[PDB]
Amino acid sequence: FLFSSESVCSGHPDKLCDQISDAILDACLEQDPESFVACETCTKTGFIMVFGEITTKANVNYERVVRETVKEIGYDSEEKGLDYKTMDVIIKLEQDIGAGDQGMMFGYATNETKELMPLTHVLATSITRELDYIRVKGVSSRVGWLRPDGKAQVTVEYNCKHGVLIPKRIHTILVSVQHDENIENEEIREFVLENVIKKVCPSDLMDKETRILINPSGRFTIGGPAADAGLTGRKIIVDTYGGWGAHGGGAFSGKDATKVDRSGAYMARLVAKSIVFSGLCSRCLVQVSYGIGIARPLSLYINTFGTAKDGYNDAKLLEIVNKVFDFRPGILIKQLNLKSPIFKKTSSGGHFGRSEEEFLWEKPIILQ
Amino acid sequence: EQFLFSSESVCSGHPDKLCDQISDAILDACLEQDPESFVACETCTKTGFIMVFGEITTKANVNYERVVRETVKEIGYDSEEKGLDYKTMDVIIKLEQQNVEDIGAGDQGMMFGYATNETKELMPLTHVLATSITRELDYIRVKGVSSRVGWLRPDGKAQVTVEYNCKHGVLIPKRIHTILVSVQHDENIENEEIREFVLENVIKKVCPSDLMDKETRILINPSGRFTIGGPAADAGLTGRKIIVDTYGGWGAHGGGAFSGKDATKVDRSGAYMARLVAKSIVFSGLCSRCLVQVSYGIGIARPLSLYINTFGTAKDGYNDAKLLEIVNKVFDFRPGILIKQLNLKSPIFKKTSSGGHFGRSEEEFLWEKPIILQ
Amino acid sequence: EQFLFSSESVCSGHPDKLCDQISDAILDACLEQDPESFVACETCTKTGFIMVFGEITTKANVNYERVVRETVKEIGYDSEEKGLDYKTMDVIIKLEQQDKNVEDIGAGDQGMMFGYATNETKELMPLTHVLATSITRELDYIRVKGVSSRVGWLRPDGKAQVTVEYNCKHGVLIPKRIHTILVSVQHDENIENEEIREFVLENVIKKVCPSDLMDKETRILINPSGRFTIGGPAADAGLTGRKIIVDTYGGWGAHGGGAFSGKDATKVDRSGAYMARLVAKSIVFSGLCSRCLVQVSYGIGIARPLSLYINTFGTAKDGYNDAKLLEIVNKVFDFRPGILIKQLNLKSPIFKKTSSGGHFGRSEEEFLWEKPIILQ
Amino acid sequence: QFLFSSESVCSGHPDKLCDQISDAILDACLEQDPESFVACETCTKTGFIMVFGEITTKANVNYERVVRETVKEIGYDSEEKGLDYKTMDVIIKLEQQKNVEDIGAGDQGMMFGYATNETKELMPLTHVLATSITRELDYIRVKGWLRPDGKAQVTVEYNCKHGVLIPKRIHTILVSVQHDENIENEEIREFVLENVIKKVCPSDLMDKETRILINPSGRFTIGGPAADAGLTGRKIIVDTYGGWGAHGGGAFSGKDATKVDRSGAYMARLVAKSIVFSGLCSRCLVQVSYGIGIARPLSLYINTFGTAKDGYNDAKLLEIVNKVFDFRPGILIKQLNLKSPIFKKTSSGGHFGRSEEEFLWEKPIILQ
Ligand SMILES: [Cl-]
Ligand SMILES: [Cl-]
Ligand SMILES: [K+]
Ligand SMILES: [Mg+2]
Ligand SMILES: [Mg+2]
Ligand SMILES: [Mg+2]
Ligand SMILES: [Mg+2]
Ligand SMILES: [Mg+2]
Ligand SMILES: [Mg+2]
Ligand SMILES: [Mg+2]
Repeated sequence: FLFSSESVCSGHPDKLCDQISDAILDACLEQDPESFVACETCTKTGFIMVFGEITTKANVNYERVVRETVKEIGYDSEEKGLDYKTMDVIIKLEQDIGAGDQGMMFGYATNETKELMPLTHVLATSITRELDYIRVKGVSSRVGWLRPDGKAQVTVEYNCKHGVLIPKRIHTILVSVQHDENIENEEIREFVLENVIKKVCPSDLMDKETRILINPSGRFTIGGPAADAGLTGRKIIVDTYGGWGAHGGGAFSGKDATKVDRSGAYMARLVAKSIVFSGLCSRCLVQVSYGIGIARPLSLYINTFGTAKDGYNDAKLLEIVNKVFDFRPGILIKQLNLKSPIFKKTSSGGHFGRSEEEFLWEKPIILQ
Repeated sequence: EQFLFSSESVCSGHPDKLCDQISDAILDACLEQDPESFVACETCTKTGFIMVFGEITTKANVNYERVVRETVKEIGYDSEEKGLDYKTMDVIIKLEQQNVEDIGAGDQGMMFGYATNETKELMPLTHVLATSITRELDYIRVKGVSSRVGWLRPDGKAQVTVEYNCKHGVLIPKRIHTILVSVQHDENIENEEIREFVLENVIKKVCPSDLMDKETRILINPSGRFTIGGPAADAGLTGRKIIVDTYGGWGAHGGGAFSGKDATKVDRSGAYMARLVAKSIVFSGLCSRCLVQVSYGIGIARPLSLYINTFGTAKDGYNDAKLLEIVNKVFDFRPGILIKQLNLKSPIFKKTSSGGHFGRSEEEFLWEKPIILQ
Repeated sequence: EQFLFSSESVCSGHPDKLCDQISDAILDACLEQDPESFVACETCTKTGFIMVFGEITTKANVNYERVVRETVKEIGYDSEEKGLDYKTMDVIIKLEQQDKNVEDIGAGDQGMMFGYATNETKELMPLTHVLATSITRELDYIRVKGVSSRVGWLRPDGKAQVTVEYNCKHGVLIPKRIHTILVSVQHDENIENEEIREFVLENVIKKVCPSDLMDKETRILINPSGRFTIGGPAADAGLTGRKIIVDTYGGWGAHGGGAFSGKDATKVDRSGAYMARLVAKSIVFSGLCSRCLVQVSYGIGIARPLSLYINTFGTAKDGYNDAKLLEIVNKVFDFRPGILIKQLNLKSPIFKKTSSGGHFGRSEEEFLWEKPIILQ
Repeated sequence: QFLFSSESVCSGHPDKLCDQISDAILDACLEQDPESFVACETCTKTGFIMVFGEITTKANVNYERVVRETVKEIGYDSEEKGLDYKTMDVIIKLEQQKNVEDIGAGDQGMMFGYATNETKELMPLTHVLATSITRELDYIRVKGWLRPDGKAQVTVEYNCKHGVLIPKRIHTILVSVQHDENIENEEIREFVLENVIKKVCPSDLMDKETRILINPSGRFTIGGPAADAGLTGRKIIVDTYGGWGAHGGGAFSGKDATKVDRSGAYMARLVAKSIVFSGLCSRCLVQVSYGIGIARPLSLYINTFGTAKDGYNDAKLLEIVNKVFDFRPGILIKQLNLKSPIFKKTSSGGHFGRSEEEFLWEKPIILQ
C-alpha cells in the first residue's frame, strides 16, 4: 500500500502558534521552573492573540516574547503575511503527585529508520527542517528569496510482512515553499531538488517514476497568517508520528510538564523506542491513560503488531515495562528533566525522532 | 489474549467543544441560504470572549454575532458563575469574505475509517461508553427539570477503560475496568448527591450491567469539586478534540479537524465516506472489525491507493482482494462524488460537533447508514 | 401456542395528544411555583382554538395562554395548512380558580390501579407497544429536531400500529416475528408518496424495529389509504384523556379507568398507576418472573389498599409463587397515597414529558416509577 | 382470592352527559340521512356546553336544539341542580363536510370484546351490579326528589380457578345520588338501600359485613357541569367491561358506525358473547385490529384464559370465528343495523350486557 505523511515549516501559521506558545512556556521556566503554563495562540491577518492560564513567579513581557519569536521566524513584512513590527498583539493570559487532567497518550516506534520512526514522517520532516535551516542560516544572496511558510508531504509504497513494515519506494514528494516575486519557478525547483530533496531523501528509494512536485499549484508569494488562520495544537499528527500508530488527541505546545498530554506522550515514546531498540519487536504502540488527581496511570497498553521476538509477548512486555518504567507524573518530570526550558525546540520539526541531547525521551534504555 | 484500553469524551460545554459547535453553527448558517458556500471557520474562547476568524465565500447574509450568542445561550452559558455569559461576553467576528464532479484532491491526504461489531453502533465500546456518558449528562442538564437538575453546569468529561479479550483479531469486551466522570456543578449540591446522581442516572443508564462488577472502579470528580469551569477555567479552540470526534484512539487519524469546514475540505468529507465504507463492511458481516485507509494524491480525483485491514476477522472467502473488489464496485471515493452521495452541501453539521461524528444514527448522517455488501 | 397481537401509538401532534401535552404543561407550570397545587385541567381543540377548562387551586401566577401557545409552537403547529397556527389561534381559559407532611389520607373511592411488566424488551414493556410508540416518537424527533431543508415536509399529525406474532411457552411470551407495521404520517403537498415511504422505511422502521424479527413476509403499510396532507385540529377535534391505552400498555395488562394528563398527583388514578408500574417492573427486573400484572384495589376513606393481587401468568421463578411475591411486595412497597407521592417525588413539575410517547417504559431522570428496585 | 371493583355513573354525570349529547346528535343525523358521517365531541363546564368536530350529512339538524332537548330530557332544568337547559350557553363548532364488502376501515385501531359466564348477561358481576344501580336510579327518576348526577361502585370478592371467575361475596357498595335540598339523609339512605341496592344486588352474596355507603362524603344537591367539567369519551371503561378484559382506547359516543372504534368493538362483543353462550369456554377476550383504508382486519386474537371446552383451543376457536363472522366494516354495519338511530340508548348505562332488542351485538350466535 501507499502511505503519506506531512510536515510543515516553522512559518506555517499553525506551527507559528505552537512556537509562540512554547516560547512563552520556556520564558516562564527560565525564571521559575515550577511554572504552570496552559498557553494558546491564534493568528490571522495583522494579529496574534495569546490566551489561557499561567501560574508563575516569573516576570515575563508576554508581548515582547511574541514579537521576538515572530521576528526570529522571519515574519518582518506584510508582503510575507505578517510583520512583527506592525501586528496587533492581544494578551489574554489569566495569572505521589496526581495527574492534572484525565487523558490518554500514545507512544510509537518502528525499526524502519535509524530514528525508530516511520519513514514517511522522517522524510517529510527532514525536508521541512532543512528548508528552515537553509532559510535561517544560508547567505541572503543565495537564499534571501525564501519566505517562512511551507510544507512537505511524502508518499511511500510499503510492503507489510507479518506486521513488519518494509518501504519499497518513494512514490511522491510534494513541497510547498513560500518565496518572493523575483525568483522564477525553474530556479525554485532546481534549488529545492538539489539542496533539499537530494540531500535528505535516500536515492536508493527513488526512481524515474517518483513524482516530485514543487509548488505544483502555482506560485506561493502570499502566505503566513494573512493567507491562512493559525492556532496552537492544530498539527498534532505532524508533531508525533505522521498518521502512524495512534493519537490520544492532546496537543503539546504551551503546556508545562504537569500536563500529562505532553509528559505522558513523551514517556510513552521513550518506552516504545526502548522496546524496539532492545530488539524485542520491530514495531510498538503504547497507550497510557490517566485520571485527574491520581498519580498512577489508570491503564497501560502495549501492542507489538505481532512482531515480538520469539519468547516475548505483549503481556510479558507490559510486565517488563511495569518493572522498569514509572509513569507517575512527578517521576516523569524528574526523569525527563521536563522543568528545563527546552520546549521551543520541540515545537517545530516533530517532537520525536529528534537527536538533540536535551530530548531524554529519545535516549532508549536496554530491556531484557 | 487480554488487555486494557481507554477512550475519552467531553461535554458540549467543554471549551474546545464549544468552539467546534460555534464553528459548525456558522457553517450551517451559511449553507442553509447558500449550499455552495466555502467555509473555513475557527473559534477560540477564554474568560468573557469568543473570537471567530477564518475565511468564507458565501452569498448568504448571516448575522454571525447573533449565531454565536444564540449557540452559547443554547448550550447554557448564561451566567459568569457557569464560566461564560452569552449576554455579557465580547464577540469578535473576523471572517474574511472572499455539477462538476472530477475535482482532484488538494494534497497527499490519508483518510481512515473504522468499524467494529463490539457495539450496535459498530463503534469501539470504550468510545461508545465515554461519549454516551457525556451525551447523557448534556441531555439531562439541558432537557431536565431545573428544580431537579439545575445544579448541573455545562463543562464535563468522561473516560472509560475496558478490559478486552482478543480471539483471532476479534475483540470481545470482558468487563468495564474504570469509569471516570468529571461534572461541573454549582456550590449548593453535596458530593454524595452528585455521585449518586451520576451513578444512577448516567452510568447505570448507559453502561451495560453485564460488563460491570464489584471491582469496576468508578471515579466521579475524584480530584474534588468542579464548580469553576468553561472558558473562565480553560481556554478553548476549534479542532482540539479530533480523537473524541472520531474513534477514541482506535483506528487511525491522518490529521485535520472537522468542524468549521464545508464538505469540499476532503479531510472532513473523505473521513465520513471512509467511515461509511468500514461500517458497511462490518454491518454486512464480512468481518468483525476493519480499518479502511484511503490515500489521495494531489490533482487526482480517484484515490492513489485503498487498503483494508480486517485484523484477521474477515469472513471466510472475503480475502483482501475480494473486499477491495467489492468496495471499488460499490463506492466512489472521488471528492466531487462523495460530496453529492452523502448530501454534504446541506446544513447538517451542527449536530456532528458534540458527541462524536461517528456511531450516531441521525437522519442527516448518511455516512452512518450502511450499505449491504456481498 | 402462537397468536397475533397489536398495539398503537400516535404522534405528539395528534389532536388528542396535543391536548394531553397542554394539560400537563399547565400542571407543570403551577407545580413549578406551588408544589401544593391541585390541578384538574382539561383541554379541547378544533379549528383555530384551544380551550382549557377544569379546576385549579394554586398560589402560582401563570400566564396560561402563553403556556398553551409555547407548547403548541414547540410541537410544530405554526400554520393553518398544518392544522393549527400558534400565532393566530384563540386560547380560551375557563379554569375555575380556588401540615404538608400528612401521609395517611385515604383513597377517594373504590379504585383499581394496574401495573404490568414483561421481559420481552429491555424497557420491560410489551413489544407491540414499544415498537408502535418508538415509531411515533422517532417521527416526532425527526420532525422537530431534523434539518428543515431535509425533513420540513413533515407535518405534526400521525399514528402507528404494530402487530407482533408471539409464541407462548408456559405463560412466557417470546416474540416470533413482526407481522404488520402500519404508519400514517401527515405531510405537505410537495413530497411524493415514494419518497415518503422510503423515508419512513429507512429512517424510522429500520431504525427502531429489530431486523431479526422482520422478514420478507412482514407487511409494511405506510399511508395505505392515500395522502395525508389534511390533519391536526382543523381536520379532527382533540380532547384530553382520549388516548389512555397509548398512555399505558397498549392493550396488555388492564385499565381501571381514568386519564392521567392534567391531574396532579393527589389524583390516585395517576399516582397509583405509576406506583403499580414500579412494582411490576421491579418484580420482572429482579428476575422473579418473566411477566407480571400487579392489581391494587383501594377503598374509600382507607389509606392502605383493601387488596393487592399479583398474577405472574405461570412464569414465577423457581422457588417463588404469587403468595411469596405478595409477601415481598408488602414488605418493600407502601401503596398509601401520601406515601406514593413522596416516594415518587410527584409534587415536582415532571409531567409534561409523560404526556406523549407513553407514561411507561421510558427512562427519564424525573420518572422514579421506571427505576426498578432489586427484590429477592 | 382478590377484590375487584367496577364503576358506573348516572346519565347526569357531566362526562356521561357529553356522551349522550354526542350520540343524540348522531341519531338526529341518522334519522334523516342513514349515510351520515359523524365525529361529534361535547364538553361542558358551569353554564355552557360546546359541541365540536366534523359531520358529513344530508340531514338538516338544529344542533343547538338537539343539545337543549337532550339536557332537558336528562333533567337539568335549574341552575340549583348544576345546569339549566333554558339558560345555558350552547356553542356549535361542528364543521359540515363504494362496494360494501370492499369499504375500507375509516381509521386504524384495535378493539376488544369480552364475555364471562359469571352472570346471565355474560358480563362481569361488578359491572353488572354497578350499571344496574345507576340505570335503576335513572329509570326511577325519569320514568320525585332525585337529581340527575350520581355514581355507583361495587367491590366483589372473587376466586379465580383455572381462568374461571367465581364471585364469593359483595364486599362494598358505594352509591352517590344527587338530590333535592329538602330531603333528609335518612330518607335518601332508606330509599337507595330498599328500592335500588337490595333490588339489584343478589342477597345470597350480601352479608352483615357488606359495606354499604350512600353519599358518604356528605349531601349532594349541586351536580353536573357545575360540579365537574365533562367531556365525551372519558368513561370508556364504564361503557365497556368495568376494568375486566382489555380496552383499545377508542371512545364510542358521537361516532357513526364507519368508526371501527365503535362498530368493531360491538362486533367483537358479539363474538366473545357467542363463544361463551355456545358453551365453548367460560370466559373470552377477543382483539380485532384494523388499518385505515383496509376492509379486512389486520389481525384477530382470541384468549379463553385456559377455560376452553375439552376438544377446543384458542386456535380452533379462531378458525371457527373466521368461518362464521365477518369483520369487514361494510358487512358488520349491515349485520348489526348500525345506520339506524339507536345510539342515544347506548350512551349511558353501558354499551354491553344490555337487553334492548335494538342491540343486535347482544344477540348471540350458536357456534360448534
Ligand atoms: Cl482539555
Ligand atoms: Cl378521568
Ligand atoms: K488538534
Ligand atoms: Mg491548520
Ligand atoms: Mg492535508
Ligand atoms: Mg483548553
Ligand atoms: Mg375512580
Ligand atoms: Mg378527534
Ligand atoms: Mg324532581
Ligand atoms: Mg371532569
